Amino acid sequence: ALPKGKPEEGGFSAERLKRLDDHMQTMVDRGQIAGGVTVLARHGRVVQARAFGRRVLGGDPMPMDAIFRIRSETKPVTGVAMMMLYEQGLWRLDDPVSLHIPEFANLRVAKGVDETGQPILTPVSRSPTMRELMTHTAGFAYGLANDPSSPADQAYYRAEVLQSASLTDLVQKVSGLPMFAEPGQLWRYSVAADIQGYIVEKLSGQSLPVFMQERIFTPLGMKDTAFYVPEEKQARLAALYDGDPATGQLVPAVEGAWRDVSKPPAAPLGGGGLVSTAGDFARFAQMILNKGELDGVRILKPETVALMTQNHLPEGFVVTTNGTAAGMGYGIDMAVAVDPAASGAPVGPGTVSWGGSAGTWFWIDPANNLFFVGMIQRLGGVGPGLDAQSRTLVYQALERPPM
Repeated sequence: ALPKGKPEEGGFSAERLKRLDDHMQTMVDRGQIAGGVTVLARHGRVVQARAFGRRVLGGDPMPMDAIFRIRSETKPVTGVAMMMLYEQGLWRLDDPVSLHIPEFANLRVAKGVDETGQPILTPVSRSPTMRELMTHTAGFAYGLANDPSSPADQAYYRAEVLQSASLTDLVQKVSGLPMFAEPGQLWRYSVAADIQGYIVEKLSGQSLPVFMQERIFTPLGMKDTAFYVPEEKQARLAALYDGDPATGQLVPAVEGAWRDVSKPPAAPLGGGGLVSTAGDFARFAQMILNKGELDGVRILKPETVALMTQNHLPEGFVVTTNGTAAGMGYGIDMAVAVDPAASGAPVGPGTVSWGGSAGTWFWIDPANNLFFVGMIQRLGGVGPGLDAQSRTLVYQALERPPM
């Protein structure tokens, strides 16, 4: 559900594009992955959309409309939800977060640990701003790490923040838990998009899954994108695998029942709860390339998409792409390549990107008017390696005019 084209209509060598088909097949054969789906699109038409390997390890071949746990790749979609309430005047980037979440008045920061191993707690200098919420510079901590060397994280793990009964429960816990830092001091991946989710619910007056369906998935025809996989679509769900790369050994991953996608979640996570297909994600990516529009349907103003895909970080700050980096910045709920040449990366300046912990990746390069969506279900380093390798092979297949 995007128009198709010969690779040369997109500026590509069909021969040099096959080195990419080849690489994906080599990852199935070597048992790095069970299978996956890739979409490459330029000038609004698909030039390569392939499904390879199998949905389950023993089982049927990976269909083009496979459903994947996109995890942290949810974040930019939550970003678009927040920017719609931005356009309606319901919040400003300069607003303190405590204006929208009053409990955030009680935020305290962990400043090292006492002789009893408890964190020493100080009232926060000031509320984080919405812009710091949107850029992971608000000083909130990470919820998936039981790490005593980081008291703020250990407390989030212990309070079971991501496994909360509701988004109201989640935000109340965060308000009484130690922050990792004062707001505005550094970039650090956090539960910020999950808090963004609560702000969508509060400002919109609708639950996050209803807001995103009415205002994003339905209008853009993302027909399989949701916080769960309903019984009738359970057959298209890709299976999640783990193991060591060096050994061909793929094993089904064990992950807490809270990440389960068979039933609607009590606490929908804006940072990690979406499932989607390559086609649904591709339509989302194309909507960003078009500065807010797809097939006559406008969900964001072009000024608003331009704001999202710029670097909002201060001067010195440092990022990691993927939830699974010189010349690398961070816009509203997505990484941005400010100066890709500096790290010898092939993407165009202002390219936006992110990756989930289950190995899904995407990037959107406005300057070369193209995007890429990669879908696997593999924990560990495989996804990020595959991201890097696919970037190399795409830009190596691309023939632009010089000057």
